[PDB]
Amino acid sequence: MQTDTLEYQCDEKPLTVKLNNPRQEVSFVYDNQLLHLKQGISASGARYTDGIYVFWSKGDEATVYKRDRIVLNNCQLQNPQR
Repeated sequence: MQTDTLEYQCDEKPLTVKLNNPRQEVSFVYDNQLLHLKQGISASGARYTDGIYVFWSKGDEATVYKRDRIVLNNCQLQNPQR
């Protein structure tokens, strides 16, 4: 049983995403606490959003922006678990 996870080590922030295997959900790190964002209607990529932040996964690029507070805007994923 393994959760998929992103690069988890970006220049600015650790992008430790808990990619749920069906990729229906991400448990994402605010800083040192985890929230849960989920993929809804994606158009610009794959959007995992909860409300706290809006996580946008382009597939290989991962950014996460609330429209007031972006926490990560430059992570380009090596590859997750898969």
